[PDB]
Amino acid sequence: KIFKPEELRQALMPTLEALYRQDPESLPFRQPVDPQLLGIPDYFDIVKNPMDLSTIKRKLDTGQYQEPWQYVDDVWLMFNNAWLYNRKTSRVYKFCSKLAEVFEQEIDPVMQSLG
Ligand SMILES: C[C@@H]1CC(=O)Nc2cc3cc(c2N1)/C=C/CCCN1CCCc2ccc(cc21)OCCNC3=O
Repeated sequence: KIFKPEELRQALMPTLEALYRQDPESLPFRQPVDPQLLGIPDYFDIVKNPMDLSTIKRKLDTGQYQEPWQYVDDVWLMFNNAWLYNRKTSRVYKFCSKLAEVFEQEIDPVMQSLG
């Protein structure tokens, strides 16, 4: 099966918007990690490939996903980085877990519709 970029954008954008609309839980994830500004300069000793909502938005808007699972992989990358770098007791970790629950509710029916 072939997916045109505008079909992916149409189908997937509501699931990305649902993540943005979690307030305050999306706030750690709305911008690319800047380790010096955030006071976490060792970040890229732990995480290699950063991901955030603004980068996913741009990739969706510019046709950078061939297949819907490439979009899922980037959201999962964003979550994995946060669950790796931050302690289980931390705000960022807990906010990530909230977003992950919302993401399932959004993406699971879409992925099944898209086949
Ligand atoms: C996903 C990304 C990277 C990560 O995996 N862990 C984080 C750690 C800190 C901060 C963030 C993280 N998210 C991003 C946070 C939200 C920014 C909210 N704002 C709003 C403006 C004022 C302010 C001041 C200090 C601050 C956050 C802060 O936090 C200092 C130490 N930062 C983290 O510990």
